Amino acid sequence: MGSITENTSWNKEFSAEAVNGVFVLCKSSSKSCATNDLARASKEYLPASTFKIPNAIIGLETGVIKNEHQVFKWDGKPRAMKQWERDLTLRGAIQVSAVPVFQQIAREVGEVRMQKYLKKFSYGNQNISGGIDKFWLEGQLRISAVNQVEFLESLYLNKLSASKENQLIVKEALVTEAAPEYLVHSKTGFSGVGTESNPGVAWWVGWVEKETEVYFFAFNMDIDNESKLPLRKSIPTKIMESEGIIG
Ligand SMILES: *C(=O)N1C[C@H](NOS(=O)(=O)O)CC[C@H]1C(N)=O
Ligand code: NA
Ligand code: NA
Ligand code: NA
Ligand code: NA
Ligand code: NA
Repeated sequence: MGSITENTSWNKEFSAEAVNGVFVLCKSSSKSCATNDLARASKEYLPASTFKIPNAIIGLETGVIKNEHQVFKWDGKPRAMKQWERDLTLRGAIQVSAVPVFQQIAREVGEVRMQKYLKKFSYGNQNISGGIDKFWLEGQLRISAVNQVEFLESLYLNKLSASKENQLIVKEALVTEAAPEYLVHSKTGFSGVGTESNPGVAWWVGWVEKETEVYFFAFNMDIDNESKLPLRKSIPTKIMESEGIIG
């Protein structure tokens, strides 16, 4: 990362909702970032479903995902969300956030190759302890909002230690809004409601391409009640709108 400046006026959008969280927003052309909370911007949290981004790249790199058009077939047995009970493409599995597809990717990648690529990607604390299929869900892996924006900038630039083709495949799978001069790539996550005195984490990370500028973003918040989940999009959206970053 370049420079980061704390702007505590952005806490307005958090206090209104009694949210403890952080937003990091970086403008590519000026090599500068801003945050409501410098200390929290570097604090590391479970990646939860945001881990689909590195995991998809790693699955392609290792050949476990055979190519961009692989279909992940449903075995017909119960899955935890109805939206996952179907065959899915790579983009569909990312977009509906189908955990079992990505747990099996991780199993097939295996611990040695997973460790290798998280070290190459400088991905968080790089700690894959807790089981090959769940280290990023309930194990020891942790990543900060600063590190998310660094990782996403590298992906945007095709500068991760992976083929350019595999980075491009994952990028199209992450498009969530497309207009002529406005394109958003993004991914949500939610580790759960935590335990007593130990909240869960909710995430929204991504980047916005508006005309010839690019803005990288990462939001996280403590969460202990699922009713608060939409704040992971609404608070960053309000901040980005106040910065003029909008269709
Ligand atoms: C990822 O964090 N998970 C899978 C699924 N993601 O949907 S989200 O991106 O809208 O948060 C549901 C939540 C979570 C999980 N249960 O593991
Ligand atoms: Na920057
Ligand atoms: Na955490
Ligand atoms: Na437009
Ligand atoms: Na909380
Ligand atoms: Na604001």
